[PDB]
Amino acid sequence: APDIPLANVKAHLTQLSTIAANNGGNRAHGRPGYKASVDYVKAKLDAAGYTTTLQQFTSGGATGYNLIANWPGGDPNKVLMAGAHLDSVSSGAGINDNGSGSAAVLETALAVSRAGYQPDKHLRFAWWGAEELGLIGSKFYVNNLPSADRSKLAGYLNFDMIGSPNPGYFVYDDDPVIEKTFKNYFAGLNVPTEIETERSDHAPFKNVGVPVGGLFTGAGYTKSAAQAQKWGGTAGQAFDRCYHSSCDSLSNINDTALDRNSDAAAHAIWTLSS
Ligand SMILES: N[C@H](Cc1ccccc1)C(=O)O
Ligand SMILES: N[C@H](Cc1ccccc1)C(=O)O
Ligand SMILES: [Ca+2]
Ligand SMILES: [Zn+2]
Ligand SMILES: [Zn+2]
Repeated sequence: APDIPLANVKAHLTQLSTIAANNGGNRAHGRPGYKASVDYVKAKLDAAGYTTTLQQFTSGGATGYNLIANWPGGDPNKVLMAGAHLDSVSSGAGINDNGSGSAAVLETALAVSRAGYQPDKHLRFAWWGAEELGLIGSKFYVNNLPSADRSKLAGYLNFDMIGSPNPGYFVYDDDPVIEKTFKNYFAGLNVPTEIETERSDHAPFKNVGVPVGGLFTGAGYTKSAAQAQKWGGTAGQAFDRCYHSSCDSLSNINDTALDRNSDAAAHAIWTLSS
């Protein structure tokens, strides 16, 4: 896999930050900052050669969207998916929750195009709407994916909060092959990981038998002494002190965590799509 350029991931975050500022301070479902976020990501994907789909739904009396991006080619009967919710809560820009995963998944999709990668498995990326309403977008997608297509999914990889300011390095303990591939990347960095225990958009996939996995750097729970010894930062402070807050801004990112998890996303997408 290529090394995902941190500066490019950070530049998507800057664009999302400015979209929030331009639209009432947030990127929430049913508010203009969300659709403007979708339009930004979609434009980058279209330019890179993806086939994009806007999947519309209604929730809470407002139109929501999922953005689906299919990379043409690969085995139609073995599809690898990777995704991230693109909405924020209405209190702020949602830069770590979940600009971080949205930006990492977008830059990985652009990196596939830049590398001329032709995976054996067909690649499909997704940006989910209305996760903060209760996984409404990803539930809508799974609920509307025919059983024949669900059976074609080799895996779904989720990235939701991967730049936390006081980070841990958590790997989902779900499908064993997906988990091992993420843990191998971190092993190569000599960065220890822990099993994620602290829901998100992998749940509707997991619950219908699709293999899942993912990366997470912590939210409102407190980093322990033992976790600060292995990863640095501050024991006794939340992993993300601006979780769901107005201060979940461009300042709410640990660049090293964002970089490593973006590089790990690409590592796993390449490995599992071979
Ligand atoms: N529930 C997610 C955060 C989360 C993601 C993954 C695991 C645990 C928590 C959110 O607030 O958007
Ligand atoms: N992005 C922060 C540093 C930073 C924090 C707040 C504002 C600007 C920069 C880090 O990686 O440590
Ligand atoms: Ca990198
Ligand atoms: Zn989230
Ligand atoms: Zn959230």
